Amino acid sequence: MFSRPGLPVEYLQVPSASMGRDIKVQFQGGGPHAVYLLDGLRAQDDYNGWDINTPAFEEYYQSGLSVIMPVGGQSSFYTDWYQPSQSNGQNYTYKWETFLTREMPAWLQANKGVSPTGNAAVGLSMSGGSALILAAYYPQQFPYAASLSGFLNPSEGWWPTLIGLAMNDSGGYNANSMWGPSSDPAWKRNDPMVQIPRLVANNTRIWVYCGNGTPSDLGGDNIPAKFLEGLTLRTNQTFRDTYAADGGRNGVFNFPPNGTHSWPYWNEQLVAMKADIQHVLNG
Ligand SMILES: CCCCCCCCS[C@@H]1O[C@H](CO)[C@@H](O)[C@H](O)[C@H]1O
Ligand SMILES: CCCCCCCCS[C@@H]1O[C@H](CO)[C@@H](O)[C@H](O)[C@H]1O
Repeated sequence: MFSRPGLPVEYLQVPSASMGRDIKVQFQGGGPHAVYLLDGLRAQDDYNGWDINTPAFEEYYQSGLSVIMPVGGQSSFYTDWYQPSQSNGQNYTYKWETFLTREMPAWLQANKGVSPTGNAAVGLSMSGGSALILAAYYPQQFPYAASLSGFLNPSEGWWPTLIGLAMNDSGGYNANSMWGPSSDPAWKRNDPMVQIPRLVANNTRIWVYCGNGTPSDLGGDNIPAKFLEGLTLRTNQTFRDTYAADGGRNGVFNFPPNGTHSWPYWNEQLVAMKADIQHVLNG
């Protein structure tokens, strides 16, 4: 969308006792509360997708909010896996939920003064659901969560199968090593749709977005991007319906007649939610 720098962006090495390795984290200070920008399915080990494809850091510079971009975790869904991925030779078990909710916040608090509470989890595609799940089980840390083109009903119908195929295509990861067979309780535990009651109880402020598959001049005009957005939109519409039916009253639902499963649109939403996050996290 556009690079950015001249800005105070740091590259940190945060030890993960649970994963037995150091996790690289891109960071821009600016306030005690932060926006956790989670990556997509094809998360790389060099830079977080938001920095690679958008002016995210530049857009939140001097916003009164710090920006945290963890790096890595391809096809991890930012969850704690049952075991190492039985397929691509992963020699350790992904424990990203533990990292994001315990190890990383403790590190940032001790060394930089970033508050472990009152933050926002923002995810897209793969991590859209993850952000909502984090808010569902860790309300103190995440009173705010945004899901951009997320897959909000992972345990339903063919989603477990499709997620498995996508994970295999992205680094050869195995969904079975993550949450087990589709019949395993882990699938429902991490299903935003199923956890709506928790988001209601917590009074989580949620920002849910999803395009309809029709590209605009912003780009992302390709079959995969168009089909994926159109498909998951159905899940997002049902999430919205269920949220309301369950008593939900603190959400923003953006379902415009455009947008594909691509970065330009996720960046547009990141900008649009800035004021919303500022007012919710900084009163
Ligand atoms: C059942 C859910 C299947 C999801 C499959 C999504 C395939 C890629 S999507 C999306 O493509 C971008 C490049 O276009 C990447 O940068 C993002 O990381 C990635 O998330
Ligand atoms: C060409 C026909 C393509 C049909 C694609 C269906 C994809 C199913 S998604 C599924 O759709 C339901 C519709 O009711 C929602 O309730 C669910 O939450 C959502 O996950």
